[PDB]
Amino acid sequence: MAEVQLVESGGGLVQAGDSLRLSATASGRTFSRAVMGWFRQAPGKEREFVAAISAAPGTAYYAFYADSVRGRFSISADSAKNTVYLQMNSLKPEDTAVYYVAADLKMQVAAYMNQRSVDYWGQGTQVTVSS
Repeated sequence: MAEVQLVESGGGLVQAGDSLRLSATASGRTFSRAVMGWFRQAPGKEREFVAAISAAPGTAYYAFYADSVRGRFSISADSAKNTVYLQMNSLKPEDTAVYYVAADLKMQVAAYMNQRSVDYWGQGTQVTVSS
């Protein structure tokens, strides 16, 4: 498949209870009407799905959240700005991980994403939550 360079930003050291926003864009070649998602991974841990997003009619989007982040995280996107976002609220030490943006080109709508079906990964951005 064609080369695509996804780049995550926003990682940092925060405290339990804080909010932190992550963003992701492509460097050069990008997508249009792709199902985008966030995953996270601590060393030795399995890569975990976090949230997914895909375009709906007009300026609306479909979203889907893992149970681990329901009520706390929100995924959004800006078409013109070629960016996808993950607003993390009420962070806790168990959210500590490297967060990766993902694209799965077979999927048509936002839903649960299997890490093994992902076509493109970013390089990841470390999020560290101290108690």
